[PDB]
Amino acid sequence: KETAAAKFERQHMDSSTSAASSSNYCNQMMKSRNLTKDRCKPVNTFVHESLADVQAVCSQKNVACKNGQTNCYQSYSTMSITDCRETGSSKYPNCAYKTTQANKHIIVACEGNPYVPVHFDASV
Ligand SMILES: Nc1ccn([C@H]2C[C@H](OP(=O)(O)OC[C@H]3O[C@@H](n4cnc5c(N)ncnc54)C[C@@H]3O)[C@@H](CO)O2)c(=O)n1
Repeated sequence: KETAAAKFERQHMDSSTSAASSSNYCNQMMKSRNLTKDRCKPVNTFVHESLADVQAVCSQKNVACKNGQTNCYQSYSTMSITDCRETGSSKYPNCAYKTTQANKHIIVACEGNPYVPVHFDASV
């Protein structure tokens, strides 16, 4: 089945755009990337950087993840991200999100060999 590394690219990477261009970005991306297939995922962040720059975070500042694991890493630099959060009108299968564009450091969890991101922990 889909690997954790591939799932991270499908749910969190958007190298094709530098930022969200309209308030409908989240609604369109959450549906196209199949994140709303089974239910409305409540929160999801998309990163507008090259995949190589995001994979490189696995060799940057080590930090504990929110849940305590120690395989988390914080990017040294800020990155262009789009934060998607479910709105009060969201109702499966018509999942609805608020689009927020920002520049923040990202924290991801890394695993395997090659050592790559497999989970998005937070934006700070
Ligand atoms: N600002 C935010 C806040 C939350 N989120 C998303 C990221 C998460 O999904 P995902 O990246 O698939 O991660 C979940 C998967 O990762 C796995 N996982 C969790 N911690 C891990 C760790 N330390 N090492 C490896 N895998 C881990 C469990 C599961 O399969 C989800 C809940 O944390 O919400 C976000 O996009 N932006």
